[PDB]
Amino acid sequence: SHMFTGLNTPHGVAVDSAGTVYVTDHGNNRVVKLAAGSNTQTVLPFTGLNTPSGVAVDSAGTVYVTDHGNNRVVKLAAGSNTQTVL
Amino acid sequence: HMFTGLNTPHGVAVDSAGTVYVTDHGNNRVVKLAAGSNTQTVLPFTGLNTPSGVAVDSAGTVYVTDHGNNRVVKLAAGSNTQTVL
Amino acid sequence: SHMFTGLNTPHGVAVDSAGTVYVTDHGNNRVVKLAAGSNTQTVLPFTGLNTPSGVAVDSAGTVYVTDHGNNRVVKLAAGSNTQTVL
Ligand SMILES: [Co+2]
Repeated sequence: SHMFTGLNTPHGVAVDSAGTVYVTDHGNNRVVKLAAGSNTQTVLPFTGLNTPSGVAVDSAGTVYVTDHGNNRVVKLAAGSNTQTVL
Repeated sequence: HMFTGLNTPHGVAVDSAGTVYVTDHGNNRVVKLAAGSNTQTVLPFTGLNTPSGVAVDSAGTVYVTDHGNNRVVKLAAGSNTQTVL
Repeated sequence: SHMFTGLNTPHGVAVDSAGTVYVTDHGNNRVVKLAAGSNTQTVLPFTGLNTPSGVAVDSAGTVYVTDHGNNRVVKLAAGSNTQTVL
């Protein structure tokens, strides 16, 4: 048959001009960043995510997330605390 | 919304100008949105099946994993005709 | 299939300053790259991958890949090919 198929939602990783690494985390519905040096994982203040699939970071440090399960793209303008929906 | 009509987005990339590129997996297409734009453009890729990853180089060429077709395609800036890698 | 070959359900793509294209060849548990105007794909020396997904590359040529679904991020250091878990 193959009556049931499903796709695995993608996992994203991105690295900014300074080597800081940004990762989607499906199980905790969050996006985290890891500055190399400090042994600290920062949870970024995105909200209400459902299975973030992709992350990118522009020159200005702005972070963008494909929020797969909510059919949208969210961003966090660098040192803004409020998420915009694109 | 400002991106409009997305279904199950798989991937996002951002170019040096802050233009945002998105794989719209559920609709088999790739869309883009300039930094702080109202309007979105659909890129002229063709015959995609569940596009997934997207990247953009410093020349503005857009690369996409055509996950359902096991291939990678690319589109030069302002081109209408993709190349398969 | 022109120059990439034998891909199965690929996920992430990334491109470096040299225009080298990196593809997470998800279905084959490997990461492949294609140098500008080369006709030969290179399988990077990651080991122990399983359903990898996202891929990024920094200016230094370090490659990061999401791996074992949600479990981890693997970093391949340029030159040494030392693999570390982020
Ligand atoms: Co989807």
